[PDB]
Amino acid sequence: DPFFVVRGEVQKAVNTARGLYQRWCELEELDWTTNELRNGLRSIEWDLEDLEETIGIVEANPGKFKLPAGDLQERKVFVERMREAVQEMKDHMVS
Repeated sequence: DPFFVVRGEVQKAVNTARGLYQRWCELEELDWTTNELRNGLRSIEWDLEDLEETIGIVEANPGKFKLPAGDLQERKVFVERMREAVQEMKDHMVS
């Protein structure tokens, strides 16, 4: 399943979580939103872990994958951006 396909799915999930987060900040509805967001963030993180593992595999075996170096770097930046986006929301859910 190509990285670019997964990338689009992860971005959509982060955008959806941000929508929930904006609702949560505005605000039983609060309890439901808290749960939905916590679950949603955990789900995104599982997906990010998988992307990170694939980056590691591809970098370690360039003969097999032949992924251009620029493209590999853009994957790492994408994962870092998404991790940061998730962490911003997670910070506010603590406790």
